[PDB]
Amino acid sequence: MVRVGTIAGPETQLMEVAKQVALNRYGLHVNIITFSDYNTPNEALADGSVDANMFQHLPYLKAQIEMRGYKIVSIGKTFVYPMGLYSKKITALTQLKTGAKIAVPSDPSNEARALLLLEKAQLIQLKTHINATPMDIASNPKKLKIVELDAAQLSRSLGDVDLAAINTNYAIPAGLSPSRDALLTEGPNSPYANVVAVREDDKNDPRLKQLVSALHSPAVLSAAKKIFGDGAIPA
Ligand code: MET
Repeated sequence: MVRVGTIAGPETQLMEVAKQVALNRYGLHVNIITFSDYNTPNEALADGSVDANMFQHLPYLKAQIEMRGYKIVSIGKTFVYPMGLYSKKITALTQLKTGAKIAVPSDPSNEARALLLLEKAQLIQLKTHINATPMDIASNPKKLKIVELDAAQLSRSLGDVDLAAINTNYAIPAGLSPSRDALLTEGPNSPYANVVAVREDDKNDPRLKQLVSALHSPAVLSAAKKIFGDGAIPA
């Protein structure tokens, strides 16, 4: 059968519904292999442990390919999950004090993403002209302090920071809703739609293409609504 890698949590639930559709509508057997770190499913795909994965956006894929040299490609988009800014210390962004701590993901692409969101929030300005680092902060009026944490740690940081940019797959299990709890989220038209990735040699495999189709099925869209609400947008 087809082995597909996901990150444990809400997206794995989504994949469970896709797996049912795959069997019932496509006669395809899908075995879901869960992981607990963003940095792992691409290694599992590269080494043959899984045949596809569904957990990342294109900038993340490009970044890890540059780091590791994996021969992996996207065969289609699933959903975009607009990233939110969350806090347990403020209800409005203007409440931020001088020198407040803002936590962001520490991996290159999601860190750049979070910095772009802080800029959208009018908290900072980045040097003029996807790979942004705090060194690219040109304006920081409130002298906010950027704290770089692993993505899976951000949801537990809210007792120690004033604001955090958190990926939706991690926010939800922490009881945080992008629609209900975020002070601000990205727009829907970002470069961060998630994808199904496969080995380069398998890009034309009809069974892997069928997984993409199943993930666009009415049943999967309906399940996305129940799991993510407005926090997931079909892509
Ligand atoms: C591993 S790249 C980030 C993926 C995560 N599901 C997001 O859309 O924010």
